[PDB]
Amino acid sequence: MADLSELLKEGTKEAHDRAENTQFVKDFLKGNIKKELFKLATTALYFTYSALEEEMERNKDHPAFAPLYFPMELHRKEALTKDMEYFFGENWEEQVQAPKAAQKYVERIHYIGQNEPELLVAHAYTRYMGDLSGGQVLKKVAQRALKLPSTGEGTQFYLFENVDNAQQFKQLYRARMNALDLNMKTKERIVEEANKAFEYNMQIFNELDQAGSTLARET
Amino acid sequence: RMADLSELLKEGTKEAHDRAENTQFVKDFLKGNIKKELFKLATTALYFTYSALEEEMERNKDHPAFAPLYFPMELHRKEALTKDMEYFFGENWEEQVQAPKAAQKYVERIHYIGQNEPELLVAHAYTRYMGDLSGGQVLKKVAQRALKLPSTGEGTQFYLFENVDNAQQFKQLYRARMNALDLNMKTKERIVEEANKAFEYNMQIFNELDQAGS
Ligand code: HEM
Ligand code: HEM
Repeated sequence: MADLSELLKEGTKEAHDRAENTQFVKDFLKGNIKKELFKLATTALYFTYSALEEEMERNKDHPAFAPLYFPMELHRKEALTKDMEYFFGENWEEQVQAPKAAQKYVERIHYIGQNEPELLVAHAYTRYMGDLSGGQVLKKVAQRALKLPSTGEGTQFYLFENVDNAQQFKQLYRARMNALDLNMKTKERIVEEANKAFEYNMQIFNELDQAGSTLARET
Repeated sequence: RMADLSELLKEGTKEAHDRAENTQFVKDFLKGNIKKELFKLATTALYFTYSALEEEMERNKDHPAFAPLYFPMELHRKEALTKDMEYFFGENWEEQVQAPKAAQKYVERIHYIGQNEPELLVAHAYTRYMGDLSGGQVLKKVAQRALKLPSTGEGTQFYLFENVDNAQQFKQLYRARMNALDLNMKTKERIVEEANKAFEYNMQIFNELDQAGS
């Protein structure tokens, strides 16, 4: 009956609103986030996106994912690697681990990309559609809050230097999702997997929240 | 010999097994960090999962695509699990207990496969029992040490195969029977995919049990 993009928008309303209501997000938007906590979040992002982009690369020619493959426009790994150099140093990859909640999310991404790639759209939609929407605001907030350089270092993740217009690209992306040949069953499963994706993001946030509480006991 | 189902399953589920080996709950279990109540939840998930699995194997016991793999006496865990449930919860353990959300999904899938695609039931037996026969002894000793359980086996009877004299040899018998099934290459590949699903159902139970850990 309805488009996948609408099924997704409507089917993830509840989960999207709970994501806005998380303590970590409220403290972020209002500008009260501290360096070492931003570093854990950036780390969470790096491992998340590394897996996601590895799995999209795997399925770049899969008819159930091919139209959503935008390496040059959307991919965040390169940017996040630059952000990890700035915060952690030169040999960061040798020493940093993926936080537990991020590791769970990563595990799920690898499963989906390797075994049920028709559901990978759910993880791409959840992640990239959000990035394009709020990217400009969060970049400005974090820079001012942490006294970061205006030239961009430390926030490369939030800048899409190959998207000329975010709104127009979102429109493009929705139309590509809707063109995918899918049963009503597979569509329902995709919506269910996006809600799972949000729940993984929730776990990540409240991990950071409780990591911030142990950050406050020390300081 | 790489066309043999047992090879196809081992090569085909390698990535999934690596994931299972390194997941947070499994690592925390092996270190001895899992406590009594969380072990009671873990066992609960096992009970419902194996009830479903052993019901569907009982149903398909005569099906040509599964029959040789029917081992109620050697493999079935339901009776062992029941005794473990009794030991931790007491006599009225049934009314004390409910299946965790992720276990329900696993159970629902087992029933579907057993009722609608019986040719893929081997994928579920493979994933569960072959794992059980490989690590049970270690898991048992870990559980006993962490929870101060008796050496006589109370609470860990799930991990002991009383009617299997040699796990290693029995696994080889099982592999040989899997390879003996009259199956085309298309069905074999569908078995490998379901086996990967099976692993992920376990991943979700592990992931939920870790959440309960907090
Ligand atoms: C930091 C708090 C957040 C705020 C204030 C926020 C705000 C917004 C806004 C204003 C939109 C525009 C709706 C539109 O596209 O017309 C949007 C879209 C979206 N957001 Fe968020 N967001 C937040 C966090 C998140 C998180 C954590 C996720 C999950 C990864 C997420 C996922 C999405 C998705 C998938 C869309 C596109 C929906 C669609 O148009 O189909 N957002 N967000
Ligand atoms: C630290 C955790 C684990 C370790 C160290 C471990 C170890 C092993 C090892 C060494 C084998 C090889 C036995 C052989 O080929 O003779 C094996 C077999 C197997 N394991 Fe695991 N295991 C773990 C967890 C799991 C889990 C969670 C599952 C899924 C529920 C699983 C499923 C299997 C299966 C299906 C086999 C048979 C492979 C085959 O021979 O085809 N294992 N395990």
